[PDB]
Amino acid sequence: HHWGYGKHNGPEHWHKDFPIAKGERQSPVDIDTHTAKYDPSLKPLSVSYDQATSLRILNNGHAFNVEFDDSQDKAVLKGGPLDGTYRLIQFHFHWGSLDGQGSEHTVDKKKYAAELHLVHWNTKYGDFGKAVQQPDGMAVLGIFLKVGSAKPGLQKVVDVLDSIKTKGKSADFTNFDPRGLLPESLDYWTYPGSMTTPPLLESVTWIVLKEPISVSSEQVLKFRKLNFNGEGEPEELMVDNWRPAQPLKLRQIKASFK
Ligand SMILES: [Zn+2]
Repeated sequence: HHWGYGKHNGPEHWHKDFPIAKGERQSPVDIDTHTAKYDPSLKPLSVSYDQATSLRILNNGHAFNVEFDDSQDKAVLKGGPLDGTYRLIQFHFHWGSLDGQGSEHTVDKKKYAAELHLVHWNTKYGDFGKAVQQPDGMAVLGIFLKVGSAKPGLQKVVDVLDSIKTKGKSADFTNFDPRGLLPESLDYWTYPGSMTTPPLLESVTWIVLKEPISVSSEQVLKFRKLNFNGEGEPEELMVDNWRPAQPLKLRQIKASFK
């Protein structure tokens, strides 16, 4: 068919259809905390999600996406490394088959159980399709998940996963508040990178939060019960849907904090 995360269609194969896979600004990366430098000129992040309008949750065969209404400025990210206004369009996760793997970014080679991506696009380009073709078209807010206490703000997501078990299934998901997925601190690392899935476009300002959120073993277990396959197809559990760390290539990772 096309791309995925298995032995036969996974990250080692992506470069054949998407040669930018071997480019100069690919993501994810390892964040070396000893080499990242505090940038005193970086602003605090402004996460403005009060008017966020969620719509729908969709199993797309790679992950699940929670989609938002991005027709107007309702949920936006501004400040930090960003110029202008980036609209929230969707969030999704990457996760592992085991608690010691699943994040895309790593911190001093440490892998987290999962990683949340809140995906935003630059309103100066008018729509998301145009924005993804621009070097400053996207901003993705990345948050690590470790296994611990349950995250109450995640539970409505966990609750609905039974209803979108297989690829192509969707469900109504209105009135979800993405603010409940955030850790306390908005300290972050930032670097220029790419989409971590095909088409791997080099169009993302990455903003990765220093503080992970804690989720429960039961919560991540339910993510692992999803399927990559469509209904009526042989079951393949949706696990290990992460790309490993890519060469930094002399990009610099900046820290918002001392
Ligand atoms: Zn992602």
